[PDB]
Parts: sequence; C-alpha cells; structure tokens
Amino acid sequence: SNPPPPETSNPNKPKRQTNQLQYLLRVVLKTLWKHQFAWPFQQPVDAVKLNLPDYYKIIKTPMDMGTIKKRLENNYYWNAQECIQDFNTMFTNCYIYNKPGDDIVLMAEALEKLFLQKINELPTE
Ligand SMILES: CCN(CC)S(=O)(=O)c1ccc([C@@H]2CC(=O)N(C)C2)c(-c2ccc(OC)c(OC)c2)c1
Repeated sequence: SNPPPPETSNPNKPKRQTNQLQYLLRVVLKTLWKHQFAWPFQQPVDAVKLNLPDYYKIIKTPMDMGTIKKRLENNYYWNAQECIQDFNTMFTNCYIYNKPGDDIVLMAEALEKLFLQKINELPTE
C-alpha cells in the first residue's frame, strides 16, 4: 500500500568523499537531525497510518531525512548536488501537499531556514 522506501545503497559505486559531501553529513544532516522539529521528517511519510490516501497521488517523488541520512552514510551520492536536491524535494513535498500555516509547514520552514543557512557555507567545489 505504501511505496517501497527509496534505495539507499548502490552495490557497485566506489566509495569517494568530497569536501562538500563530508560537510553535508557531518554538519548539515547532523544539525537538522537533532532539531526539535526533525521527527516528522526522519522517515518516509506513512500515508496509511495518517489516513492520507491522496498523499502518494500528489507526491510523485517521496523523500525524507532518514533516506538522506542512509544515503550519505552509504556514500550513495556521487556529488553534493544530488544530496542537496533530495533535501529540496523533501521540503517541496511538504509545501505542495499541506496547507500554508499547517503546523507541519511551520516545522518545515524552520528546518529549511537552518538548511539554507548551512548551505550558504558549503565548501567550494
Ligand atoms: C513520526 C512517524 N511518521 C513520520 C513520517 S508518520 O506517522 O508517517 C507522521 C506523523 C506526523 C506528521 C506531521 C507532524 C505534525 O505536526 N502533523 C500535523 C503531521 C507527518 C508528516 C510529515 C511530512 C509531511 O509533508 C510532506 C506530512 O504531510 C502530511 C506529514 C508524518
């Protein structure tokens, strides 16, 4: 009924760090994960439990910080921009499904402000 969670490991990809990928795991993800508003985003949205039959009809690319965390831990991303896109998709999903001023949107907006501030200090290429 729920979609399978996104893949988080690539079986043939070499392990390669970059300055930016190290920053995204050790600074960006770590900071957001511990925030008091992180919990609704730490795992895929369970649209069954929340009685939202239309969520996965409206959201074509589900994404969440638990998936991002595993991807970074497993070195799934080839570059930092793929990871940044996953964060942006997560926030977009919230803003296109939920009503403005819903509590979950306020929580997303607080997390996104912290995300964008950290991205402003992303190491150079
Ligand atoms: C904690 C266990 N689970 C976590 C995924 S849960 O049961 O599925 C679950 C539990 C609670 C919430 C929020 C928190 C809050 O203040 N609400 C009014 C609902 C969400 C949720 C997250 C992101 C969304 O936007 C894309 C969203 O849109 C409906 C809902 C999910």
